[PDB]
Amino acid sequence: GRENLYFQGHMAWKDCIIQRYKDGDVNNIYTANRNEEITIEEYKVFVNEACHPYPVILPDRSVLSGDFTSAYADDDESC
Repeated sequence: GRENLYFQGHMAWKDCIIQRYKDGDVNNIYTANRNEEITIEEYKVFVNEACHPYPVILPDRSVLSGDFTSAYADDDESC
């Protein structure tokens, strides 16, 4: 963790993380609950329970890739 935005220590993100690839490179980072519709540039996207956005391709042919935020932002869980 470093200083860009003030999030160091703990970081409550959603269940699923949706990376928006624009032109073959990761442009934006989105996140959604399992079974949740987000919106990306007025395109609404439903993320399934296993963290996968639908549809995966946008009208721009932006590539969406969903994974669990668990293995991304993680959010250091208090024990």
